[PDB]
Amino acid sequence: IRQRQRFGRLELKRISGRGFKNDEEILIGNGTIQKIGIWDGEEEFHVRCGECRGILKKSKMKLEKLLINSAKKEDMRDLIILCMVFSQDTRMFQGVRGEINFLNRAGQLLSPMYQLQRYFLNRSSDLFDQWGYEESPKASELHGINESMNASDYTLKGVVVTKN
Ligand SMILES: Nc1nc2c(ncn2[C@@H]2O[C@H](COP(=O)(O)OP(=O)(O)O)[C@@H](O)[C@H]2O)c(=O)[nH]1
Repeated sequence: IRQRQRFGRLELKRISGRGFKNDEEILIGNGTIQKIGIWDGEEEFHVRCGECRGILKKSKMKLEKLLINSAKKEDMRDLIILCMVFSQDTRMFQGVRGEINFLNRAGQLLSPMYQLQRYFLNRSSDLFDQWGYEESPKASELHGINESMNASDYTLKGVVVTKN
């Protein structure tokens, strides 16, 4: 619950909940099936990438909500991609269109989750293209954001941003 931890470029600190991890055979969007440890349970985290911070709520293979501050657009984009991956959202696994390696050249074992993080920080349009949008909030303290990190009347599903 109280410790700052890292998932690569993502920093997290648990707020609530508990996940339990089980290996599952996951179909990724390029057709491969890869065994991945999948977390089950409601969890909520403070999160950070750079100057952008947020609160992430996830359930099994689902980003439920991500509420972030306004920041440098590169950090907003990276926090959102990292939370989409850390969430293990079904849509994120479906977004792998291209080649992805789970062994290195010397045959050593690589972590699927970390390889997915590397994949999407390099290719985020694969994740955004099919993520989905929903109407932004109206008349509130929050606004919606599109995949270009601009305020918009429709927002990436589950994501909202605190008005300055
Ligand atoms: N949802 C959730 N993810 C976690 C937790 N602890 C570690 N992780 C993530 O779980 C994944 C673990 O991947 P990996 O290190 O490859 O370990 P493996 O599943 O044992 O092969 C990483 O994406 C970690 O950030 C947790 O308590 N909850």
